[PDB]
Amino acid sequence: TDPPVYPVTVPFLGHIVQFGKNPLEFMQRCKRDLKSGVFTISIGGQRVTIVGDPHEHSRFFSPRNEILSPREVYTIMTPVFGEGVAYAAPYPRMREQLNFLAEELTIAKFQNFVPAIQHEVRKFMAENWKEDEGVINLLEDCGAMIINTACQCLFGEDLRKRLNARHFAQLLSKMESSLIPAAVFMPWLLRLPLPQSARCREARAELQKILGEIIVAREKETSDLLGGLLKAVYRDGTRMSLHEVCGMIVAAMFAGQHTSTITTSWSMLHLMHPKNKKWLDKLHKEIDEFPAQLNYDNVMDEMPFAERCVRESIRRDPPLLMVMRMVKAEVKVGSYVVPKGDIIACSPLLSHHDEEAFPNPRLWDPERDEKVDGAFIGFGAGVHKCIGQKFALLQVKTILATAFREYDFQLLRDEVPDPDYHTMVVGPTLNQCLVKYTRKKK
Ligand SMILES: O=C(N[C@H](Cc1c[nH]c2ccccc12)C(=O)Nc1ccncc1)c1ccc(N2CCN(S(=O)(=O)c3cccs3)CC2)cc1F
Ligand code: HEM
Repeated sequence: TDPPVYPVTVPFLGHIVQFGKNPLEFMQRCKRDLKSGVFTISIGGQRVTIVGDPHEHSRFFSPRNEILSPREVYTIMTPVFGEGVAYAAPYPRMREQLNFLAEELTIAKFQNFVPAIQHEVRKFMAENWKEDEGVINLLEDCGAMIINTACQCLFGEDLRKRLNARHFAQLLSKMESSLIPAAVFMPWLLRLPLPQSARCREARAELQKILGEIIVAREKETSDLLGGLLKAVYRDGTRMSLHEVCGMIVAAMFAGQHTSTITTSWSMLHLMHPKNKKWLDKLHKEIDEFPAQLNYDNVMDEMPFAERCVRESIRRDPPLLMVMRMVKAEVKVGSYVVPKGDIIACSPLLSHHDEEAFPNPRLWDPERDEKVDGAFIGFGAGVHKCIGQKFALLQVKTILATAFREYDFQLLRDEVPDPDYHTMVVGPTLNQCLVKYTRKKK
């Protein structure tokens, strides 16, 4: 009962190169040419079955670890999160560790986040956008605000003195540049010559050492993310080692650094284009009554329109293209069976362009709704739904409201940028993100 297979021209590659040159065109072509939302491609040539029919999403996002296993596709993350941590730990321990982190990012921790985010955005604009007008790279400035604001929400004063946002961002960038995403499926790529020595193992040790000194200094005489993590207790009564705590801190910062940056950038590139003037007017009608000091209720409860803006930016250009699982027990999807040992995948990129669920999918329409229930999967669904999503939305909406209150923006090109599918987390093409800001005062 197998899904149809896309023909393979080069057995050793399968489709990894066709996918890589244009994942959107490739995946739409398969789904169109095989006349099936559910179809199988080759990635060197491991079978990957894509559930590209939004009616079948729950069949991918609902099964538990025993049936659909996430960990096999993250072997590359081991040197980053740390040996034996997270995806390299036994499953019950992994679930507990991700859950400790989820607990640090609930509503209940957010009471002082909105002013901390605002103070930091404002400091960034005063320092970097200080003429009446100027030309910036919006994607780079969003990245800087996202790291700065995250640090101010999650890290205590003492930790920020040993490790400012700029040094944090350099450490994460070192750990990131060592990764070969395609090594998930072709681990021999790890054997190819590097232009430069990898600094991942060293960036992490350096972070772990700073964290250890902060911890010793705190014991000599604390409710930030580090402190929350230090009070966590496994069900067997033991606690996290420093190795583990460091792994979780890395995962939390690493997860949001591109995804959140990209979401903010897209939302601003859309809002500022002149054809979207009606939407920018609507955003202003939402925010123009707010006090200068926003609070949690303003952002969580009184920005429904800004949130539709953020969601629609992820719908149109989801920063995570594909989510994957090892099939541990055969599963039904639609009228097919997907066999044990396949990789199964569901792609936000593909599903978010399904013509039935999202008519005119290349149009950014913040007022649209999904026409297939559950077809938006930008933050996942079910068992592995994103645990960072409320924090990421708070952050992005808070930056929108803060920047648009004091500045106007002009995109220096005819159209909202093209997505650049060549990076593992996908955002607007970098050299298309030049923007002129105009300070409203002066
Ligand atoms: O950015 C990625 N991951 C990173 C690191 C990461 C991994 N797992 C996590 C779990 C929790 C937190 C972080 C991570 C990441 O930040 N992911 C992430 C997940 C959830 N929320 C926010 C961010 C990422 C992005 C793409 C990707 N691939 C792997 C395989 N290929 S490929 O060429 O071999 C291919 C396979 C199938 C079609 S093409 C494509 C890119 C692999 C990746 F790990
Ligand atoms: C806009 C920002 C984000 C986007 C667009 C996004 C996207 C996603 C997606 C698509 C999934 C599903 C993964 C799957 O089904 O395999 C997911 C899960 C997850 N995300 Fe995010 N994410 C974002 C921000 C964050 C942040 C800030 C964090 C942590 C600080 C985070 C941590 C996680 C974790 C721990 C999981 C679940 C891992 C699992 O159960 O295997 N995300 N996210």
